[PDB]
Amino acid sequence: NLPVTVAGLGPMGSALAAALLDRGHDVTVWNRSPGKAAPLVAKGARQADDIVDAVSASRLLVVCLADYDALYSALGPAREALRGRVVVNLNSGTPKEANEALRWAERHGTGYLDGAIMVPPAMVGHPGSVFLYSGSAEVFEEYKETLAGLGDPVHLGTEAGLAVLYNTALLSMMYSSMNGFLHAAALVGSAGVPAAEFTKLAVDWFLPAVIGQIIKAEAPTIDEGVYPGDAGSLEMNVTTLKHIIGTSQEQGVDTEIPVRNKELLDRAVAAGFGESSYYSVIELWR
Amino acid sequence: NLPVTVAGLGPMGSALAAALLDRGHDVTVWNRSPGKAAPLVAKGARQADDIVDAVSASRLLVVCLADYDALYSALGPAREALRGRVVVNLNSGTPKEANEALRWAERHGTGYLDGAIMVPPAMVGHPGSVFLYSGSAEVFEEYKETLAGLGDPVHLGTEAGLAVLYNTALLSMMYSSMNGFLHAAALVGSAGVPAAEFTKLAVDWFLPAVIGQIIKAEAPTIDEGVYPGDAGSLEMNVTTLKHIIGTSQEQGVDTEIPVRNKELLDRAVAAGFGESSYYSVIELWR
Ligand SMILES: C[C@H]1NCCc2ccccc21
Ligand SMILES: C[C@H]1NCCc2ccccc21
Ligand SMILES: [Ca+2]
Ligand SMILES: [Ca+2]
Repeated sequence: NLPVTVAGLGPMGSALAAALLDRGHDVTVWNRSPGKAAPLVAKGARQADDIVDAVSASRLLVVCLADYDALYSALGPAREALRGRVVVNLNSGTPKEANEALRWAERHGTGYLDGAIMVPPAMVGHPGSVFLYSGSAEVFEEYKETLAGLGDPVHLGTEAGLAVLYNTALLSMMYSSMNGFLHAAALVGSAGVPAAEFTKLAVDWFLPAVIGQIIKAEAPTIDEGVYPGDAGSLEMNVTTLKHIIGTSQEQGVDTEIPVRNKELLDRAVAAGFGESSYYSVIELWR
Repeated sequence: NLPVTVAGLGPMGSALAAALLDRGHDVTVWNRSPGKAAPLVAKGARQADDIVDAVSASRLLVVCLADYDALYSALGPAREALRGRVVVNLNSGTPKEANEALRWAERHGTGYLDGAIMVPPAMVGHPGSVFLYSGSAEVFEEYKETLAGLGDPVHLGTEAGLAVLYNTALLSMMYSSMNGFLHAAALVGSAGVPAAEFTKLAVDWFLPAVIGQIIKAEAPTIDEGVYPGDAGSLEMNVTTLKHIIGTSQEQGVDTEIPVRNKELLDRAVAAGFGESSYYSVIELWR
């Protein structure tokens, strides 16, 4: 029974603590407010009312505070106790805040890893759960087996802000992809095709086999940064989008999604990228 | 040697004819303009200069005309010859144009299937190639084995415009998904992460395991059309997007993609959908 402390018992922190209890750890729990520990205590956790006692219980401190709270403030009273312990911070807001907390930790003689949880609380500890980490490689090596109880642990690198940045990036990709799916679903839905039908071709096939495979085939060319347009140019795609918009209007389906996508291309054609490949649109954003 | 005619020898039509030649068919080829047949004739094709002779050569007529041309016009001189033959049209512009051509075909005593080619010309006849079809089920059954030489054939239904509509829908989804990926790539790229590195997590894992699986899990709820927001509401996602925008600005990355995604949500919150789930945004578009 390897001791672990969880500081922060919102829905996410509580799921973390429950998962660690299920794996047989000696879990100490702390929260700014009383009343959130009882369900964890009923599962074998010990509540520590004072942060110093919670910090002192364990070398591994798993922190998941509310957004508006701050590690320096929650753990400030435990300054001295933090020396020689490790913070795994699972709720940094931004990359700069991760970097700030790493320096904070260093000043106290505390190891530091930042992590981003890629699943909802109910999925923590279950197959499918992935947690992205950044910061100390040594800390990661020390604790990866314990952290694998929470989700598949992936170390991105030493820069403290890489996990929050990846999370941010993947979510940005998710919002656009989901909108694209829903626009597509509205289009086939104008002909009576249910969304659950449409997913057989859109998700089981097109998403990985077409979108995903083209991204894989194109990514080294992106990194090269020339973007030749001989196999198909950015401006040719403005034509395809005009078509999509016209078909959408014939079907009585809203055109905001394809018109905004056409505007991203018009910006690029004004900047000089029309005869480059589609992927050159990324240069307006870097 | 099963005879097939290909009418239209642009890059796509030429790829179709080449694939059919590779499968051992007796291929007759026709094009409005001379000069595009020779590479196919060198592979075993017979050029027919007159459309009537091309139509009369085969029961199965695979049509892939230029966008600005029209089946009624290219095949008009072959009116009489078309009786008792079959048109597989692989280049309708819109769903209404597909439906028009089906009626056209019916008036002539000609079977009709509309198809949408989901791969580029170089991939026609190769593993990976998928062609979506709509129209006559009988025609499809008659010729699916021949059509499988071109790509995996999928019959969507009897309505003539379903394949063009699916194509339109899937492309709309592709443009948004690709933009999302490229915005994500720009975000991690601000920290020095190459796109080809980023795809290991973004495409091999996140795309299918997260985006795809959530769409599959959510699609029946979409079709139900209630969109309860108890597990997470649309307006909560406006918060996440504000976060993405703020992190993008801290990284020096353009915010157009997440700001436009936030605007789609603001439209929905103004229309009353804020406490519904994210997926309720589709109701503004249907
Ligand atoms: C599940 C929800 N939260 C994470 C990001 C996201 C993006 C698109 C649609 C829904 C959601
Ligand atoms: C490959 C190209 N043409 C088809 C649609 C599409 C959408 C996004 C990016 C590129 C392309
Ligand atoms: Ca409508
Ligand atoms: Ca920049």
